[PDB]
Amino acid sequence: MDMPVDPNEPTYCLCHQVSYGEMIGCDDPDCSIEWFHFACVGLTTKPRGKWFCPRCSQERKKK
Ligand SMILES: [Zn+2]
Ligand SMILES: [Zn+2]
Repeated sequence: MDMPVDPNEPTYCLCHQVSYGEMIGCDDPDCSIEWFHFACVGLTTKPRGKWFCPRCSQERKKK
């Protein structure tokens, strides 16, 4: 029993729920969502030490 309330806006992914499987997050420190599931992009694996969500990456579709 701990039930915190400090985040006035909990959950953020396209799944709107956290603490399930593994996690990522768009490396943009101004991302309005911050974290994303390894299946909110269908990653299944670690991409690199730099990633972007399917909205941050859409701004530079260059392959
Ligand atoms: Zn998700
Ligand atoms: Zn993002």
